[PDB]
Amino acid sequence: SMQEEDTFRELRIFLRNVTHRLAIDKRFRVFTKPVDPDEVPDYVTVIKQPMDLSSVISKIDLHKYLTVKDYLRDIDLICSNALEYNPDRDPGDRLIRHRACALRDTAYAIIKEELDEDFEQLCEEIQESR
Ligand SMILES: Cc1nnc2c(NC3CCN(C)CC3)cc(C(=O)N3[C@H]4Cc5ccccc5[C@@H]3CNC4=O)nn12
Repeated sequence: SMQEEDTFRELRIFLRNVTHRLAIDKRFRVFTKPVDPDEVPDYVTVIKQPMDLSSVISKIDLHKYLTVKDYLRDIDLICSNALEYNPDRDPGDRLIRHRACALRDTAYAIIKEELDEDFEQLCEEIQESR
């Protein structure tokens, strides 16, 4: 319905805003663009589902997220990819992991404080009906 399309439009606006706030955070610079195979050569073959904040924006705009839960699955993927690709004790690896965990925690904390749970419930019920 038209009221349902208004719901999903509000969801997209909310998701773009959260994503923009993560993207402008200096700690999350390495998550703002897809990992480049020329700069990180052993990546594209080891990480099956690459995910980053620009690809998240593209997915919002293509109407791929119908709930915050779907959006959070991709935020989780940015974090899980960094943990998987950088598992070593070395500082470089530990720094990416801390930044990935911090990006995930920040997205969840923003949504916990600003997302009305009845708004999410409505999105989930429209999604389940389709
Ligand atoms: C994500 C993600 N997951 N793991 C990594 C990582 N790992 C390092 C850990 C330490 N060892 C020794 C080398 C591999 C490095 C970068 C990274 O420094 N990037 C990425 C993504 C990106 C995006 C926007 C702006 C800057 C960057 C920089 C430069 N080019 C890249 O492709 N990202 N990354």
